[PDB]
This record gives sequence, C-alpha cells and structure tokens, in this order.
Amino acid sequence: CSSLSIRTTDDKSLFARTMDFTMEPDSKVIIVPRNYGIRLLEKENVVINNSYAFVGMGSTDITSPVLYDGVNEKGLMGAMLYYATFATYADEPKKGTTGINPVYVISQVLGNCVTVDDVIEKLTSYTLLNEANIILGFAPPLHYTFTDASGESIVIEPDKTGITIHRKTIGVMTNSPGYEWHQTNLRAYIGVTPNPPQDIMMGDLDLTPFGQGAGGLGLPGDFTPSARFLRVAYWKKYTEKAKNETEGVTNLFHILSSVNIPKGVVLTNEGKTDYTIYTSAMCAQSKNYYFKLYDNSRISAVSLMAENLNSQDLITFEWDRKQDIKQLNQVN
Amino acid sequence: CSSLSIRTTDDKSLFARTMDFTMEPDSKVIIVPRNYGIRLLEKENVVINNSYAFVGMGSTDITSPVLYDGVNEKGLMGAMLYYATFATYADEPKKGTTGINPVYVISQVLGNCVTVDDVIEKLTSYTLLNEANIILGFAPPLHYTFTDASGESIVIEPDKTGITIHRKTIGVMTNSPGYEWHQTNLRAYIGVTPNPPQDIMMGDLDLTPFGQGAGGLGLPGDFTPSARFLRVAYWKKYTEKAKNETEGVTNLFHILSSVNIPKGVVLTNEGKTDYTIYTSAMCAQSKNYYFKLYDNSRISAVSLMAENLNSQDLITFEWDRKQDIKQLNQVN
Amino acid sequence: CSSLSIRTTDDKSLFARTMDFTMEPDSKVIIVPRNYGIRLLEKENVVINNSYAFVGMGSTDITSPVLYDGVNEKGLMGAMLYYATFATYADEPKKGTTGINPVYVISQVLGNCVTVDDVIEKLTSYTLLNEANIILGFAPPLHYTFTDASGESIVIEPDKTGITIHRKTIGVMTNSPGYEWHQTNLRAYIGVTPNPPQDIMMGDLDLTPFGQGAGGLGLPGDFTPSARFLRVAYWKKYTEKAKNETEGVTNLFHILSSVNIPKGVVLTNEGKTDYTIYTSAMCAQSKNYYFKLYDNSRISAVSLMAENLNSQDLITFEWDRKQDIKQLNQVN
Amino acid sequence: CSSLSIRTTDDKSLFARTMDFTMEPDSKVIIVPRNYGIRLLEKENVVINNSYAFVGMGSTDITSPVLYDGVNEKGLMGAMLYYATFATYADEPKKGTTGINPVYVISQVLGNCVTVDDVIEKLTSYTLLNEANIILGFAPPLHYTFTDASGESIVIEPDKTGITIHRKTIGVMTNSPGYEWHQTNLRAYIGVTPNPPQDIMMGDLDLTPFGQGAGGLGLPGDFTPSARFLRVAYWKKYTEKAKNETEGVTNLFHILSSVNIPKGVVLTNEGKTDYTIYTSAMCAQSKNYYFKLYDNSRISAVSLMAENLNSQDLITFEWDRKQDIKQLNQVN
Repeated sequence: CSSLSIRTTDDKSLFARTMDFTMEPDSKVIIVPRNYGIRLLEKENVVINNSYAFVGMGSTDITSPVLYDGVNEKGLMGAMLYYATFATYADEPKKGTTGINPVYVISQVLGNCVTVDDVIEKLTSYTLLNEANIILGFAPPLHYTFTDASGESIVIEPDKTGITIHRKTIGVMTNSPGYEWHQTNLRAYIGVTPNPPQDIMMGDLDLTPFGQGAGGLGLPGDFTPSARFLRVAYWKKYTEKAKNETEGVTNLFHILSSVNIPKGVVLTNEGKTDYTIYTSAMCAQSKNYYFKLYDNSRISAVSLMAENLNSQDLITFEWDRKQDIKQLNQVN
Repeated sequence: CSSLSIRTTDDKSLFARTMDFTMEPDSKVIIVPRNYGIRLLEKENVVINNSYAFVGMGSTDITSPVLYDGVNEKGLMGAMLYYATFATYADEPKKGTTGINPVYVISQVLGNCVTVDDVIEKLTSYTLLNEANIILGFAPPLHYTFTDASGESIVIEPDKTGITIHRKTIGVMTNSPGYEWHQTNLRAYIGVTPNPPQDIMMGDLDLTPFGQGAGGLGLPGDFTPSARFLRVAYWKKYTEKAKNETEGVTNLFHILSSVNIPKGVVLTNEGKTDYTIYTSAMCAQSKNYYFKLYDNSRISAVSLMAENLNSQDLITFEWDRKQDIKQLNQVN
Repeated sequence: CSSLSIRTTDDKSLFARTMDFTMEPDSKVIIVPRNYGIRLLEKENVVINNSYAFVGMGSTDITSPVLYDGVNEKGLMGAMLYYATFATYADEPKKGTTGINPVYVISQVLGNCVTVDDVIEKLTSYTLLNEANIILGFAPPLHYTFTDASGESIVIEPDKTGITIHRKTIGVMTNSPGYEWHQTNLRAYIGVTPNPPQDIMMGDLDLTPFGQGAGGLGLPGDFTPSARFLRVAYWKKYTEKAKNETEGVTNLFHILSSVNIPKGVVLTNEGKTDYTIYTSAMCAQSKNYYFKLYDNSRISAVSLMAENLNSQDLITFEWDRKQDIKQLNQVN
Repeated sequence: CSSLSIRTTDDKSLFARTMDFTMEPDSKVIIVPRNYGIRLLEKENVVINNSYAFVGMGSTDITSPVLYDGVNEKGLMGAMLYYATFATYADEPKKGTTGINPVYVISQVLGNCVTVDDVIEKLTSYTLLNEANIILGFAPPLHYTFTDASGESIVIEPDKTGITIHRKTIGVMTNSPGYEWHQTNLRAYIGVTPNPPQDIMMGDLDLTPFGQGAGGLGLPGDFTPSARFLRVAYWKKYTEKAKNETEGVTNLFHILSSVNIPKGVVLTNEGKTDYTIYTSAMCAQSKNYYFKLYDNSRISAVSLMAENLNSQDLITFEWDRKQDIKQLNQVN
C-alpha cells in the first residue's frame, strides 16, 4: 500500500491511499454513525462509545466495523497499512493501558479523535495486542498514519522497542521499513528532478537525451515499499499544486498511478498475486470519500454529512465492480 | 508517448497508447467516412479518395482530418508517436514516389489499407516530406506503428538512411531511439520478474525483503522513452491475460498507468510541462474506440460501426474535460 | 572512505580501508612504541601512557601522533572514517568522563586496548570534544570501527543522541549515515548475485543476456557512501575466501578496487576533487601492515614485530610516491 | 573484457584493456620479430611475412603466436575482445579474399599495418572463418579494436550482415552488443557527472547528500558488458588528463579498477568463475608494454625497441604471479 496527503490552493487537506493485497476480503464503504460503539478486542466485550461519525472502506464481518481508512465529521483522516517484518505487538497490556486489536485502531481513533495531538494521547493509553481475527487468521503487521484538517501528518509505528511516533512528517507513507529509514533514504535521490541534464560531449560526439524525462535518472521503477515511497515522495514534490478539491483527487490518483500494481507483475513466495485492489481519497473540510477499483476506473464519491449521523445502523455502499464505460453512441 | 498491443483469450486484438505532450491542440474523436478524401500535402490541392471508414483521436484544424491513432472498418489499427532526433524527412520526393506530409500518414493508411502487408506496400511508394503544418509550425519528428486484425505489429521509422521497417515486433513502441535499439535493450533486463529473490545471509545476519515486489529490482522509474519502453514491455509480459475486450481495455490502461505522467514532474528545458493528455484503446474485431483524459478517469467509448459509414461529413465527438464522478449520495 | 574486515582459511583476521579525501596531509606510516605517551586534548597537557605499540597510517605534525588506522602487538585494529552531517560532539565532558579530541581516539584506543569489549569499556569513560586541530582547522565529523583478533567488528558513532555502538556487525563500514541504516538498506539488494538470470521469451523473441554478470542488475555504481557500502558488502560476501594472509591482502584490494576513485570523477561543491589517496590492509595475527598509494600500485609491507617496541622514538616510514614499475628488459 | 585509449598532455597515445575469462590458458608477454611468418589458417600452410615487430600478451600453443593485444614498432596498438552472440563467421572465404582464423587477426594486423586506415585495407581482403583452435576447441566469438599513434580509434565487428567497421569512435569498447548500441546507450546516462546535486526542501525537510559523489546517481555497478562500457566511458571523460606516459598508465588502471572483477562475484551458468586475469597498457610512441595480474599488483614493463627486432626467435617473458610486496623492514 502507498499513501500521501496534499494541501490544495483553497486550503483543503486531502489524503489518498492504494490497497495492495493478494485477496479481496468482502469490502465496502462503511458510514459509522455517532454512538454505535466499537469493541477493543474480539474476546473482550468492553465497547467504547464513539463520539464522532466517520466514512471509509472497511469490513463488517467481525464484531465492530474494521475500517482500513476514513475521514471524520471533524476532519481527521487516517489509514492502516502493512508493515511486514517490523510490527511487534505485546502479549498482555502494559500497566495502566487497555488492550486493543491492531485492526480496530482506525475505527477507534476516527470515532474519538479530532487532531493529531489527540491521536497521540489516545494511543498512549492503549497496548496493541497480538490478538488474531477470523478474516485473516492472525493479527496483521500494521503501521498507521493520520492527517487532521490542518494538514499536519503523523506516523505511528509499533516497533520492537515500542510505539514509535513521528511528528510533522512529509505526508507520505508506504510499508516497511520504519519512517525514519525512508526519510533518510530520500537524501540519496535529491538529484531526481523534472529538468533535463545538460548535453555533453565525448570527443566529437555530441550527446543528447532521447526525449524528455532524463532528470529522473536514478529513480527505481519496481514495486518494493522503498521504491514506492520514493516515487510517491518525489512526485508529490513536483506535481502541480491542486487548485480545488476535485483537482486534488485527480492529482492524487495521478501520483498513485506510478505505484498502481497490475495483476500478475508481483507474486509472493506462495505464488499469489499482490495487486492494487482499490485507490481512495478523502477531503478533511468536505468529508467526501472517493474511490476507484481495479475493475472500475470511474471515481465514486460518498458524502458523510448527507447521511443521518444519529442512525442506529451502519450505512454501507456496495462496490460497483464493472468498468463504468460511458457510451457516446451505442457501442458493443 | 507509450503504446502496446495485446491479444485476448477471446481472439481479440487491442492496441493502446498514451499521448504525452507540452500543449493540448483542439482534439476530438473523429469518424471519417468512406470516400471522404484525404490530402497528401497541405500545399497540394489534391485529395486521395479513401475506401475505408475509420475512427480515432485527431484534429480538424487543417484541410483534412489528421488522426493520431485509430481503427478502420477492416480492423487495422495504428498511431503516430514522437521520434525526436531520429525522424529524418526530405525536401523533395524520391523519383517514382509521391511526397506525403508526415502528419497525414495515419489518415491515409487507415483509409486505404487492411493488413500490415498493405501498409508496407503502400508506404514504400511515398517520401516523407519536410512540410510544416499550421498547428505546430514545423513537421513533427514521428515514427509509426500498426497492428492488424491478426495481431501482427509493424514499426515504421523514417531514419537518416531511409524508411526502416520492423516486421513482427513484440507489439510495444515508445519514442527514440530506433526500435532495434529498444529491442536489444530488453536483454539487459531479463532478470526483472514477478517473483521474489531467495533470502540470503551475511555472516550471522538474515537478509530478507522489505515486503513484496523485490523481483523487479533493476527496472527504471523515470519517464525517458527508453525507461517507458521497458516498463510497458515487461508489464505486458507479466500482466494476466485479458479474457475479453473490456478486460483488455482495463489491463491496457493498468499497464499504461506506470508510464502515465502527472503535470509537473517532467519539464522541457524551456520550462514547459510534458504530461499525459489522453490514453486511448482500440479493438480490431469490434471497431470500438475507447479513451480517458488527464482530467477524466472514466473511460468513454465510440463505436465505428454504429454510424453511417457513407455519410458525407465527419462525425466528431467532443472531450469531457471534467472528472465524471458518480455520486452514491448527495455529494457536494 | 570504505572499510571491511575478512577472515582467512588459515584462521586470520585482516582489515582494510581506503582514504578518500580532497587533499593530502603530510602522512607516513608511524610506528609508536610502548609508553610513548599520547595527549587527549590539544589545549591540555595531560598525556596517557600507552601500554602497547602499534603501526598504521598517520600524521605527526600536532603534539601526539594521530593514527588514521592500524594494528598493534595484541592484534587490535581499527580506523577513523568520515561521517559528515551526523557526527555530534560535546562542548564539555560528561561528568564522570574526560575530554578527548576526536582525532586521538584511534591512537588512544590502539595503544591501550586488546579487544572490542575493551574498546567499549575504554570509550565509556570519555567524551568526544569539539576541539579543533591545526591540520584541518576544525574537528572532522568521524565514526570509528574496530576488529580484534577473534574477528569481531564494532562500529562506534558519535550520534546526536550520543555515542551509539553496534556490536558484532558485518565488518563493513563506509561514511554516513548511521550503521543501522546501511544494514537495513542491504535487504533491498539481496537479489544481486553472481549467477545469471534465466533466459525468457517475449512473443517469438528469445532474450538472452549480453555476456556474463547479469546477476548484479540493481547494484549502483556511483561513489556515494550508500553505494560504496553495498558494493563492498556484496563483494565481500561473494568473493572467494582467502587461503592465507597474502591472499587475504590481494582479495581485500580487489574488493576495494570497486570503490577506488580516480581523480576528477568526484567533485565537491567547492570544486575540489575527492579521490582515493591510499589503500591499507592489516593482519591481527601477524601484525603486518600493507598499503598502496594513488600513484603507486605496488604494495609496501611494514612489520611491527621486527622493530624495537621499547624505543622512545617514533619509528616512521615514508611514502614512495612513484609508480614502482618492474622493467623486464631495461629502458626508460 | 574492457578497453580504452587515452591521449596525454605529452602528445602520447595509450591503450589499455582488462582480460576477463573463466580460465587462464598458458599466457606470456611475447615479442615477435620482423619477418617471422604468421599463418592465416591453422589447417592451411600459407605463412605471411610480417614487416613489423610487435609486443603484447598472448600464447604460443598453436602454430603462429596468437596475440590478445599489443603494440607494433610503428605505434599501431590493438586488441581482440569477446563478442558473444553477435560474432558471425563464414565457412568459406568470400571470393577475392583469403580465409583467416579469427584468433590470428591481432598478429596479422600488428605485423603488417601502421595506420588505422591500413587496418581497414588489410581486413578488406580477408574473410574471417569458422576454424577452431586447440586451446578452446572452437572459434571464439570476437570483435576488435585498434588505435594508431595519432590516437584515432576504430572498432571492427564481424556481424551477421557482414564486417561492420566503426571509424573515429570514442576509444572505448567492451563486449556485446555492437558498438553503435553502446554509443547510443551513452545518451541515456548524460546526467552522470562529477558535480553534486543542489539541496532541496520537501516541506520543512532540508534534503542534502550523505557525502560526496551524488552526481553519479544512476550509474550501474554490475559487470555486464553494457555497464562496464558506461563506467569506462564516463570515468574516461572526467578523470584528469594524463601529463606523461607514467600518469597515462596509472590513470588507465584506475579507470579499469571500476570494471575489475574479483573472483567469485560473477559466475557463468556452468558454475565457472569469471574474473580479471590481467590488465595491460601500451604506449604507441615509446612502444612500452605494461601489465599487472590478478595475483600481482605491481606493474611490469617490457620495451619493444630494447631487443633485436631482427632476431630469428620469439622473445618471451613469463608472468610472475606472486604478490610482489616491497618489504620495508624485513617483514614476515
């Protein structure tokens, strides 16, 4: 998975992510209403009451709705992404803290926080535990990112020595390794720019580029997390600034198209295909949720505020998994 | 520009291209009917009457429609891509050849040829002339690619020494340098694969990948013509086979997404942005023309056979430069 | 700079390093004898009594003999390499410690310790000071590395958090950034091997590598600290094992030939050229010290055990800076 | 194998090469005197009288001496390098020409030619043939390079379509593919320079290089024919100009250290180690022949003009394959 957040020229904040995985667990956009209540653990029945409503992609087939990403009624946006070989969860809660399943952190944070400071507060009172789940069969190695309505972004990583928190980040996150490693890794590639190198001479040979794009020499094109991070990071820097929210979604999807994995190009050791199942964006100010699927290139939008936020039911919207082609003339 | 041709399990031939440029000329999807008549040169008041009807993206700013790509009523597909520093044209035609403006090649070929052999046979009796056009002010350096209903692709490059013909290519083409150069360059990247490398040990240290995608280490991520040829070539080899026409349109666009350029990340040395204006796809068997725009991610389709192929005028369809978002709710 | 330890088949531990710099400080191979006495600070006359004698490369033109690297009578070797932008020093000594000019660390350590555990313990009671020197005009940002005769290497880093020590490393060290970052960076390159990739097909094309060596696709070839690290680490792993001390030295120099910088290929921001001034090697069990210059590819050896270790004078050998070519038949 | 020529400030022409192979056949430096007689075919008994005397590395196992590289008394210098999967030979001589074994091309040219234009004329009356030889069992795939005293370089390549000659090349050559593929490949790596990239900001982050040598970002480090060509071509352009012959030799061996292959790091698909057996250098004006070996870092020189060039027998020098270490203190 890959993600970033941009800030538009009309002071809107947006967050976007791609979901790469080897299977498609039953998913849909979930609107969770105020006061529905999210569990902390699958084996413990304590349920926290959520103050805020929120919208995002998630699963509704374990006790509480698990969200993969989403936006608040207060503008907090967040996502949980893979963090293989680095995520380490405790076996029993730390003293004075309550246990929490890694899969419920986005739901809980989105339901009760407004700010990145608040997120820092809340996770400080919990202990990510090694509790499994029936949708996967185990507690997945995760790391999380949040961006409030102001634009500030944080990265929370469950490291071996504990919860590591990164503040005022560049607003880019993919998978392992840790955030500090990738941020340092940026320094190796500051030569990657949009501008062409100067033509040089070898003897009497005048050497010139083949076309355009030669300033990018050095950028890796593979789909590892390190290469995905650099491409999102450098294309975030140099892509034109969005002037409004719809441009923001457009530009964000254009940036994530460089890290979009077609089916068949990346296989795991188990021989399974890891591909970009869906791509989504969200705007803090408007609280609109946008998504496109591997099979459908047309963007769909759901508005949080338009629903009844005191509903007693989860409001869900189904994936339209057909290429939504516009026929200009009665096409076969 | 990036382009490739794919074959479905359905026995369908599809061709797709990205249009990368620094300016957007007024372009539309044009249906030119039979016996419409296409010029050879802008200076000569002579038109050649065309036997076949065809659909594609082009311009109507000069005397005859200039098509950038398209499909004819017999299933021949083709496109003109940039070939900077290599395209070489003449001032006067070679004896026994007629002169042709480089910008009219697709229009003339689509209107009168059925097969890749006809293309080769017909281009042989012309000399690409140095005639400028009102739209850009000079004769663009171009190379051409064609794919017929059998799925055979050729490449035509107006080189220094003359027109070079490449029969039976791998169905991939970008920009300079010559096709043969790119085909040889493929051999250096043979180890770019979907599968992950085996873990290795260094002393007492276990070295394992950071996540997935490690098999592709070595592939370039810049937007030079040579890097883009590689990404389209290798992702074409490893993307799952398309089962039918619509899945083929979808896979083509996924492959081409890795060579999609966002506004700003590539600049000419005069500071102009070179981005992907549109992405198009065509099917030889159904004669459907599909496209999506920089600003609109939803695919639009035009059917060539639904129109009156004997019509006396051009049938044109205009661009919808607005993100065609589906509201699942009342979204703002 | 670049360094690496290695272990022979005859149970020997050798160490080697390169010295890359923009200028040549008057240097020679200084032997320092038992109880000679080394300062700690330049603006402070306290001298500690070395109990051991050691050889290495160094300068003499400040109060005590500053050693760049070297071995001793107990088999301890180590080197000081650059660490730009990370190296942080204190202004006054941590209460319980004593100030030491960064440049005297090897001298001090080399004269008094026998093991990597000893070196930690010794360093434990010190506080690297910001005391400049007359040779450069400031205190160089540095990081240190030691290998004992057992074969264990350790990296010592004056980090902003404070001294960071890495025990049992892979025996590779280069410049910035920290040791952990480079060690993590190695996991992204595990596919870089000696073996060739399998041939593949694209359509009808058979694609074979051009010649040998296609297994290393992905390894960078630039002279940055990150790339030199990988090249040395991977080449250290796959280079055949040394059967003896002199086969060890030869192998060490073959590995460092991939990180050897000719004059002029690397320029600093000021305009100075950064090249490999010299390349040294050492054996812990024989205490032999080998080296070659940028202008002399012949290796010169110097034994510590032939010299009178109890002298009260610095036994120094000078550089033969002329290409030592062996004529087989007599001319110029 | 990697090769290059260089001009000094002294007005001298030097040529150097690495010999990369999987076995070391019995090899020695050989002087072949005037009028000695060299065969064309190993099976046919026509010998050609050589007008000139020449030195170089080679073998005496088959009938005439076979030279891998060398310099003649008129300053012509040259070498035969591997051209796997491209070199195509004939079974029968084209009419009007004589058949010549591919392994005798250096000896025949050095013995009878002065100028690069002479070489071209000579070669026009021969037809390279598919005759094997006893040391290998088959005719090795090969391509050739020559530089005369004036410093003009040429590349000769026996391609499927006929003998391809390249005039006034950049004076760099390795293995496959063909010279024009490599020359065009240079244009993709034009941004590889000695200078560092400008620092950048990513939001609040100040992004800066780790150390030096960041301007080389994008240059490969593997030992394939194409990467070796890039490093030699680019390090040749930026390395300081050689002032005299001794600098020339030193400079040539520094450049070739970036393409020097330690044993074990490159394996063939048959498990054989491919490494750099010897590195040689030559000067057209002085006619000195210099070389170093895998196991011997010291340069040995042989002077052609210090011998009786009218001698009736070959004059040969054996490799001293012992590390020639200069003991400075009666070391062990």
